[PDB]
Amino acid sequence: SLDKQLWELIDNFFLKAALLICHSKKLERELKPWTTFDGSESLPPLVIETYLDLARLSPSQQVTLKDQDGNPWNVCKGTKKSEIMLERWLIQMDVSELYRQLVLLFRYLETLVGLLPASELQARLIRPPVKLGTRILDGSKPIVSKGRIGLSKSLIATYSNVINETNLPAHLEQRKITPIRTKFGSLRISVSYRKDCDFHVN
Repeated sequence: SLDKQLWELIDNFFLKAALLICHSKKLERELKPWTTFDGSESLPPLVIETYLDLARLSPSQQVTLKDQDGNPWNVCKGTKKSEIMLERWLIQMDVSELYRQLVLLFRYLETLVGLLPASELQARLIRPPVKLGTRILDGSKPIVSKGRIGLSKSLIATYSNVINETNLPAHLEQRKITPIRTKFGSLRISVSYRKDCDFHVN
């Protein structure tokens, strides 16, 4: 009984959360794993990739990235690469009260989305060639990606990787929301993102 309200709150949040993240930078096909969810299978982990789409570049156009010192680094030329990964989100599962925990979580997530470096790139792209895109993925599946610039490619060679608890290379950063404690497990949202997004096309 209760157990069905709880699951519906949960599944609805996943849906709202994914919608927020995507609308900030068809979707129905990709949301099928969470829109067609019953108890009969686990609620799959929800993966969101945010990238810089390079489809519309001509062969002579160079992508550069400026570092925090405002110095340029080459990234790629024309159509060699299809996209540059910028963020990867993961939303996963391990009363009126769980309802309130999710309202709080949602507003917090609205604020966090607006603060990331890719939002600063979005701002500059839509101030009144290349666009931002997102893609939702079922994260219990591996995926290969032939000819894009992955999150793993640091582009700025001044970064020096050191041992740390997030296990990320130094050009990347990670944020995690406090988990929401629930009887079915913990609701955990995290995002890994490229620190620098001051990209230029010439």
